[PDB]
This record gives sequence, C-alpha cells and structure tokens, in this order.
Amino acid sequence: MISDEQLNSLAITFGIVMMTLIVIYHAVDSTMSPKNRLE
Repeated sequence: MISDEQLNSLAITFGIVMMTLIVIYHAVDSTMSPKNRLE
C-alpha cells in the first residue's frame, strides 16, 4: 500500500538501525562476557 519512496526509506532505515543495534549489542555483550556458543 505504501509508496516506493516510503518502502525504500523504511528498508534502509530498518536495515541500518538494525545493523547498528546488532553491532552494539554484540560488541558490548562480547566485551562484557565471552561467547556461550561459538559461531
């Protein structure tokens, strides 16, 4: 239902934001404590 501009914008937004959260959470979690299960 949304337009192309809205879709693309939301895509890059969720993508970037999510990436940062993953890097921040993983970085802090990894630095704070070790990895319970190898990757």
